[PDB]
Amino acid sequence: ELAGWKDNTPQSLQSLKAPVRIVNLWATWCGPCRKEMPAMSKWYKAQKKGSVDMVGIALDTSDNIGNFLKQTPVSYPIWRYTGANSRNFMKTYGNTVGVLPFTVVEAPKCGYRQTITGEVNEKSLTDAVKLAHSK
Repeated sequence: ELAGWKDNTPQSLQSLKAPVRIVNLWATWCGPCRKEMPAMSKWYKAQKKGSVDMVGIALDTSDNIGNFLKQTPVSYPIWRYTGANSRNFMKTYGNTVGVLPFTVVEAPKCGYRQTITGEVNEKSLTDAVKLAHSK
């Protein structure tokens, strides 16, 4: 239940191959999400090709995302949720309260999953990822 934000091109977590995976759930009316994104963007460009995948999955409209990336473009893939039960969708990522923003780091081949509590920034991402690699 994921597609490219523009193309509506079907997508899935199954396409992500790195040992560590970072999923950010967000939306364009989220001021906190919007604050964190340029930091995630800059962090991401300085990671090695093989080491991590990052996606920002928008619980928002193709229209609203388009406008946002116009002003705040990021270095990582942006997809869009296409389903009807948003609460249930977030739950599968460990987001039980159903709140945004929400960023979670995983090493899927190992089942390891940890939400990033506190500000998502360069030091936060680096530490979380290093912890996940170690699993």
